[PDB]
Amino acid sequence: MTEYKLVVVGAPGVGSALTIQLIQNHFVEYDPTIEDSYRKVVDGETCLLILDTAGYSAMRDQYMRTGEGFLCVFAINNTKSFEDHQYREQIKRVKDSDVPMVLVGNKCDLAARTVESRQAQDLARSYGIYIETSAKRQGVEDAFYTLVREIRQH
Amino acid sequence: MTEYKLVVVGAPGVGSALTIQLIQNHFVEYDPTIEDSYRKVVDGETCLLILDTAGYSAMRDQYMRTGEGFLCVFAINNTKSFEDHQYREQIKRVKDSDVPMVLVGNKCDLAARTVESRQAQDLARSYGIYIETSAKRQGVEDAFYTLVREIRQH
Ligand SMILES: Nc1nc2c(ncn2[C@@H]2O[C@H](COP(=O)(O)OP(=O)(O)O)[C@@H](O)[C@H]2O)c(=O)[nH]1
Ligand SMILES: Nc1nc2c(ncn2[C@@H]2O[C@H](COP(=O)(O)OP(=O)(O)O)[C@@H](O)[C@H]2O)c(=O)[nH]1
Repeated sequence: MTEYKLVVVGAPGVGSALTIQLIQNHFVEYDPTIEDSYRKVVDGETCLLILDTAGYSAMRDQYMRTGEGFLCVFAINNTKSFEDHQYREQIKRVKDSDVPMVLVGNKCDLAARTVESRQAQDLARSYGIYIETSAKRQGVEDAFYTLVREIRQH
Repeated sequence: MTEYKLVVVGAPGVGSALTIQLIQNHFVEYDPTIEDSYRKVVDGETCLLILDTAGYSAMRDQYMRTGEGFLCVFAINNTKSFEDHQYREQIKRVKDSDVPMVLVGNKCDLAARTVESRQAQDLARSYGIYIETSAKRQGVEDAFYTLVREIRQH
């Protein structure tokens, strides 16, 4: 089985849940984490489709060394969320690789966006590798299937 | 209006129609083309969402010079379809750019695939930029939204 041990680390209070509209495949109360992993589909590829982790003194710098995709997420709206890049360098520090990523911005149903989409998009244009999403279903597969896309290219 | 004058050129008898499950937004008899264009949504971006063209002595090498995305398609199954690369160089010859592309393979509902997905995937791994799809709805937005993705990066 062609598999893919990815992960996402993330900013303080936004969403386990994008993939919750997906492994288990619904929208769920319950705060997450510990490192709640689980394995589980076919663009024609044979994969085992995510290891969730909290919204880290040691431990973050432990369980992360066995990842091939930390395309973090934040709410595309929250004012310490892309701002929390702040989670990019340390993945580039753990697996000393200047790495399998994408800018996912959560939540554009609830109105307020300080983070104008096209604002974190210039952040994408230095990086080269963005997204907007919500479990309560579109676009979430999209992006982690997009994940599936650059790591074959890796 | 941030727009995107893309296009797709293509192999001999496969599908106008991926986007037909989309502009007009359904699955349609009717052979295509002439250069049947039409303009027409929001990952949070403001675009004008495709110029169809036939399944070319001059003319192909005419209307193509005003394109920013020819992520051709073929059926991921048909034995003169990725084989028809054969449509890659001439886009790299028109806009002398060694360019905004992706390997889209159509049709994996009807069984037979000679083109094993993971076969044209090594074709993707030289290229760096694949897909599998069907109008009769999933994945087609996916990929041309994926189109929307690399050309901001361009
Ligand atoms: N409005 C909105 N709520 C969402 C969306 N996706 C998930 N949720 C909510 O996200 C919340 C909190 O985040 P959590 O799951 O604890 O993530 P973490 O702290 O970053 O690990 C829960 O209240 C969910 O009900 C979304 O797209 N939109
Ligand atoms: N089985 C199948 N038929 C499709 C799919 N998408 C489109 N069609 C069919 O594609 C056919 C022929 O292609 P056409 O639209 O003429 O494309 P072009 O010659 O390459 O410009 C029509 O018979 C459609 O009904 C698909 O995903 N699966």
